Amino acid sequence: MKFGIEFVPNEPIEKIVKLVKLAEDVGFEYAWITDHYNNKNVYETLALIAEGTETIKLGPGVTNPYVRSPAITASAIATLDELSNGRATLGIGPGDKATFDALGIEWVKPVSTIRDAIAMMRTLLAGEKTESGAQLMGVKAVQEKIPIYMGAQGPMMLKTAGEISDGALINASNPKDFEAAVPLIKEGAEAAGKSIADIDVAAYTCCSIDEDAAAAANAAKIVVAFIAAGSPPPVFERHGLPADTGKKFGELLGKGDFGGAIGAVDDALMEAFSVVGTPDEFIPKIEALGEMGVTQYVAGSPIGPDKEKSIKLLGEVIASF
Amino acid sequence: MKFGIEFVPNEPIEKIVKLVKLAEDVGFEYAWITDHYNNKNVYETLALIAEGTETIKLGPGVTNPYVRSPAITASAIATLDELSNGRATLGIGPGDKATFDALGIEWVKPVSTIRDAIAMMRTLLAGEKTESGAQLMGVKAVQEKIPIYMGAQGPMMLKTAGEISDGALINASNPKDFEAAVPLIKEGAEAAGKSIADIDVAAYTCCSIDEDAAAAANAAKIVVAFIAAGSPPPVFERHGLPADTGKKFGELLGKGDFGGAIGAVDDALMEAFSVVGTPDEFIPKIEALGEMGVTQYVAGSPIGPDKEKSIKLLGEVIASF
Amino acid sequence: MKFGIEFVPNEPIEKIVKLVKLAEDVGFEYAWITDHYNNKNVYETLALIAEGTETIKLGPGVTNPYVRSPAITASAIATLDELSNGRATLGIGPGDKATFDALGIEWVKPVSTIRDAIAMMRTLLAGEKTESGAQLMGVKAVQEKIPIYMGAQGPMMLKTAGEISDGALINASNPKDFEAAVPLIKEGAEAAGKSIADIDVAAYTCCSIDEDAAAAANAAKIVVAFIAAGSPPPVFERHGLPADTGKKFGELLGKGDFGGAIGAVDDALMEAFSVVGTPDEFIPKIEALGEMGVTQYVAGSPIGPDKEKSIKLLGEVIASF
Amino acid sequence: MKFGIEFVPNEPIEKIVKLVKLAEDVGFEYAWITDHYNNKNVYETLALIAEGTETIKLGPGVTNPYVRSPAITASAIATLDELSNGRATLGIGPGDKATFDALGIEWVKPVSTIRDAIAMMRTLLAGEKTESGAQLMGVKAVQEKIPIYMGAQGPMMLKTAGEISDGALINASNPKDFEAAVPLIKEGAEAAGKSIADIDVAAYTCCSIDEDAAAAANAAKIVVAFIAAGSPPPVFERHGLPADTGKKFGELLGKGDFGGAIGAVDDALMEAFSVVGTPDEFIPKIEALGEMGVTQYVAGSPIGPDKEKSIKLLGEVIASF
Ligand SMILES: [Cl-]
Ligand SMILES: [Cl-]
Repeated sequence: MKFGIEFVPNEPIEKIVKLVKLAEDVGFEYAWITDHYNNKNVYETLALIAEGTETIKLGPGVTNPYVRSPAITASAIATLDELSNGRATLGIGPGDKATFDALGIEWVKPVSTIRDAIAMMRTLLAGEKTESGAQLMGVKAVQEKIPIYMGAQGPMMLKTAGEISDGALINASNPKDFEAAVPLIKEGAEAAGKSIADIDVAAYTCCSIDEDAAAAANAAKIVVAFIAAGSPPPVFERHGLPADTGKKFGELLGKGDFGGAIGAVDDALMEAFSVVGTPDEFIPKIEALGEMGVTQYVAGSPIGPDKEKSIKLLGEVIASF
Repeated sequence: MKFGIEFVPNEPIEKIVKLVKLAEDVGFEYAWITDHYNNKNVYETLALIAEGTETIKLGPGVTNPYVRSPAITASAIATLDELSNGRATLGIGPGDKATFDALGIEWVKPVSTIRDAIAMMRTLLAGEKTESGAQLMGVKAVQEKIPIYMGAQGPMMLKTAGEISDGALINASNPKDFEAAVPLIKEGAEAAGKSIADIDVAAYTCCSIDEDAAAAANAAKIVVAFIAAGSPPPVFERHGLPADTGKKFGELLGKGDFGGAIGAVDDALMEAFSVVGTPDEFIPKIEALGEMGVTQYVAGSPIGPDKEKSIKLLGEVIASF
Repeated sequence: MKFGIEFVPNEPIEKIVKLVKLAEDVGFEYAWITDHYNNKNVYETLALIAEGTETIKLGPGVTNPYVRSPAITASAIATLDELSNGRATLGIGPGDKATFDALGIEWVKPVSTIRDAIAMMRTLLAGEKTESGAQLMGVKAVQEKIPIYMGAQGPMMLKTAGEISDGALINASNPKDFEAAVPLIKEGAEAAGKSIADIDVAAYTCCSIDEDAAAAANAAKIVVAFIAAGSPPPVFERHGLPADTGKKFGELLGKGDFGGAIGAVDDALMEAFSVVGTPDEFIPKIEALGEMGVTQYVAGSPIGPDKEKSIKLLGEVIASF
Repeated sequence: MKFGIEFVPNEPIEKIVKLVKLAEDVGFEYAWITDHYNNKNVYETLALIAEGTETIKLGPGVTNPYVRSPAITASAIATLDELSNGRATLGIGPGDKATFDALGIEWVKPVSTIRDAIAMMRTLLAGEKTESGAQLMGVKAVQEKIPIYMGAQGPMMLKTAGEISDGALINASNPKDFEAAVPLIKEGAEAAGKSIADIDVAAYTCCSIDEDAAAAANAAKIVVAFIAAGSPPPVFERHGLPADTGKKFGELLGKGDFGGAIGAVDDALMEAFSVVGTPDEFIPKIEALGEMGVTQYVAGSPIGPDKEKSIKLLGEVIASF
């Protein structure tokens, strides 16, 4: 089991740099920085992180092919690869409708757009020239092949991730989810003459760890609420939950009733959409994920009540693997 | 007269950082970094430059509204403003069809596209929400109003710059060009109820300074050949140069005959398209630019035979103003 | 040689805007819209064209001092200049007795009227106050000097154009016409202390371009028929055509026998009153006009069998200049 | 009771378009744009407004028969009618001596001049040919009969408005004014075999609405000053005001002492020449106007301290009707 950790560039970058270095120091192998126009620039963040670290792999988790030309993305990743001396990773996903409407961007066929974006980035990152004539000149990747992970939350994306990516960042925290997802990724990989062993199945989980299991659960509630809000009914179906649970949280979060949403979050939901608790509790859960194909466990927001402490606690978990 | 300097991110960023720091040490107030998908990401470069400097203003010179959503650009710029404690600048221009063809981007209505991008960025950078509902959350500009400069090489762009920008980055090095351009910026400024005094007129010059005039001239020739090749007929007429000049250089460069191009660059062309020579020779030329309305002298490529050495020589020049 | 294009606002304004946009895209620098009380309002048309274009100059071609107070004309042009960001032009001619009889307007001293009109508009557009006390208040020109072109089809108008205008819109398509007309403009320019080089001599031609020279010629026949019907004796004399040619076509047209008029149009007439043929044929004819002092070639009605196609063909022609 | 709103084209047209769209969204059914040579062209303004709206009726309020030939006005209205798909209206008045003096136009027989102008325009707008031969050809009205409103501030104009118009735009804000005016309109309509029910009696009021009744009153004072300054003796007598009132303000404004004129405006004047206050206060006032025959309430300048806000407030008032 490999470990990754997520950070949202909504706090001072100098602070994020220190936290990533801490994560590196306790054993995390991957650092994933979210990419959203309303937060700090993901590449300016990653660049400063690269300077403050030495071995952890880092990249956007995930960017998308719409807010920036895939060529600009390839260039930003190659630039990061040079700064980090070969530690860049590239996570890319379809993005979200809310964002694109606010940016006046047409959200046309995400799968094929991602497919085309990756094809172009593969070419550019390889130092090659695309049929259209695009080619990197003043920047060059260090790695022979920078890994490209696809954020995949649906069947077509999962199959596609198997076919063209090196990893899948799946927004899920429970074994049952990967029991359903991995097979799709495998089907895609085989179709491409690849093996499921070639794809790093990353569990992009809602993570909250603390000595106080109660405090841990409380810091994750708001995150789990949005997760539920954004999940299709067949997902609540999979976890033995009410098919309309998501809609419920949708309305609360919609109004802006965060307090009510938090209060609506019970144990059945925490169990379905997050990995929360004490260090000891994380172990069997991560093992269960591993048994379902997860090869990378990503500690996602909120990480814990106190990030610095929680990363230290996660270090204990990593030492157990 | 204020001073700016250009750097192309096609060499190690650590080196660029050292060069901007040096430019800062000798009196430059602005650092302009080029932005092209085929070179290193301009924001990763700018972020590091900010970390390695303390008072110099810095920003892309220039980015464009097509390769990245202007909302991403605003975010990149606000992130830089935070990292730099309010020293960011934002230069933006139309871009070039060649690049966009390679990237599969349609180059629609450049003037209105830039005007719309700027309106959106003004709002986002001000911390406000756009009509479309876009708003910066995890990042906030330090400056109340981050300066936006427009690259303007035509009448419509110059008037627009006077109307909606805080400055115009004009690729011209001779007084006669500004004698013709400033009036248009002034028409725009006045149409917007502003004053020509509210616009920083920046001569984005081809600069080549060296103790050895001949060495300086030689280093700039290839740049002058490209400048001439991309110059519209009115520019030549204005300088008393054959109307065909641009097409001649265009063909010479197009067939890879760089020797011919360089050989065709004479005293007349150097005089019209660059500021080259010894420190003592720079003084009068820059004063002449100031008398035609230029408020910021930008030393652009190649800067000189040796950048580090030339930055120090420009330091002498700056001390003379 | 600069290129202009003429459109009659008797078809959807929406279509006209797109065609002007197309013209702008292929290189035309001027758009001229006719102004007749019986067609769509020229300014509503120009205002929408301004919204749908970016760089092409646009203006009425031509209006007159009788159907609207020159002050109203000044305001309409200044309004257009604001909307177009400094791209307005003002073509104004004496008008014609037919129209003014149908409108109950006394065609009093046309030369003095157009002269006094222009003086008033010059003052108003400059934002100054006339002796009579008129002054623009809620509208202001962007350009420091909006160009005023005079429709000049006779000696006194040509001399006056040279004396007080920035250009002359001459309804002629053959070099012999300008051979005779330019000297008159020159006389006026010199009488005013100006030079013929200060006046844009625009050939307001009957243009019809197409791959098929036969089809091109056929589309212009009806237009030529009318031009002939309205041409004075020295014109037919100049082109070695029967002195009664006008009266002839005048009767065929005055009886709705358009089929007859068209059939009565031969090569000698096509040669004397229009520029028709394939793109290859246009080049020499346009250069021939330029040799006679024409500085702006205006492609006038019908433009071609298919306006859209023809504008594209004229684009090829423009690329040759 | 129907609602109209007035805008003066002395601010960017794009802004006016949005304000009219807002007005349309909150229920206004008519938009009136003033027409003076010293402000932006009314038809270019109306054309862009038509583009940015869908149901509100729009037209000049009011134009006159002196600055443009009635035939030009007819085609301008017909053009607007096509652009808005049958939403054009036509307001016409006699104009003012001071304006025509400045334009060197002979202000003769206003009553018959308007009468003749309307007859001509009804013929042209109907697509028919005048006795003089004038006829629209390249433009055609959409509405079977475009409404023509006469600005009527006196007995003859009111009578005439009843006889030949479809509505009267009366510059008055108090019920007492319409008590005196409507009967004159009725007399004129009956004389023409028409019904007072056929004439839209529009109160072209000085309007100022705001949450703060004081702020509202303050924004309207300067407007009221001019109204009083231009009011005939019978009006002052009607509102128990000094016969000197008019000439007293006329003198102050003539001195350029607007601060004084404003300070001279008391509640008595506000009450006689405007509709100011909070939304709740407008309802009874508009009801009172309705009882006197007013069929359209026009919110004229200043509309309120902040137009956008005030339009929203008027939206509430409209909601009550
Ligand atoms: Cl970026
Ligand atoms: Cl008009």
